[PDB]
Amino acid sequence: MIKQRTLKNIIRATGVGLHSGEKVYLTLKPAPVDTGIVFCRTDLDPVVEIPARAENVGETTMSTTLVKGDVKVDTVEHLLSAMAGLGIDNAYVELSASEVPIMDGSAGPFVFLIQSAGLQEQEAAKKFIRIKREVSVEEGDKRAVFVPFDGFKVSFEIDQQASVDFSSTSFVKEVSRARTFGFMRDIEYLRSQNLALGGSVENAIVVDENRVLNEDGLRYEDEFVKHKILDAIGDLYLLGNSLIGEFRGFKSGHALNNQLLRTLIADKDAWEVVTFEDARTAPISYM
Ligand SMILES: O=C(CC[C@H](NC(=O)c1ccc(C#Cc2ccccc2)cc1)C(=O)NO)NCCCO
Ligand SMILES: [Zn+2]
Ligand SMILES: [Zn+2]
Repeated sequence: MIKQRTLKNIIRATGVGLHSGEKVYLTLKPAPVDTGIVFCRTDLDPVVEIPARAENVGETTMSTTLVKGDVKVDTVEHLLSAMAGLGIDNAYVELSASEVPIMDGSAGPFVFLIQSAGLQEQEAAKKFIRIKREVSVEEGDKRAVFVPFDGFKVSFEIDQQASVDFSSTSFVKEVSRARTFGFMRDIEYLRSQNLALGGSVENAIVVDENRVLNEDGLRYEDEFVKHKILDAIGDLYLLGNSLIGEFRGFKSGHALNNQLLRTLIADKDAWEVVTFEDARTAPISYM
């Protein structure tokens, strides 16, 4: 069957939060069947543990932020995108500060870390959620939609357009390395308000409103929209189970992505859990 997956070994990384500029240790730990992804702030006294699910998303300014009371874990989207990408169902993530490290601005480092810990298949069927009926949410000129589709595909447009199928196209090769990005004008403002403190050309693409300022250039011709697809995959993983359907994003950010998840969850007629006792017949394959 398509089994649930966790990490083989504990693995650690160090980095800096994009927004906070704070040094943070990130420890990924194997977890048992039906755990999901749980975060653990190990700097707080007492430690605060926060499941990576839709209901725990509290703020959605420039990143997905998990909250419990007055305690936050923000910028979970790139790490969760890596998890989704490698099909990791269960893991503990222990963090020494409020923000996940930015690493190189992409999911690449996290993908490589997860693989370096080794994957461990677990003897329990992996539960997917099938989209049975179209579900969409909008607000102004933003739109977020799930459409039925026997597989998993993402199409996204921003202010430009990319479509990726995760049967034909490798998350690792074509999406994982896409770095976050910002406009100088924006970056200047955020720095003035004590934000983006961990930002640099080493973990973010910088453009004015003309050209890429990074000396070494782009990793993909359409890196910007590819990164937005990466973010949506991460935000969609807060569902807590892998999706069988097509997601269409039109200028959709963290807030509207979480709103789509909430609507889908509450609209039970639109979805159903399914497992695959035969990996050959399954619409989604992992490594
Ligand atoms: O939609 C987006 C991108 C999606 C977003 N990234 C961000 O917010 C984001 C914010 C700030 C930075 C920076 C910086 C820096 C670079 C060099 C020196 C000093 C500082 C990079 C990314 C993200 O990755 N969300 O998950 N708009 C660009 C935001 C600003 O125009
Ligand atoms: Zn964002
Ligand atoms: Zn991002």
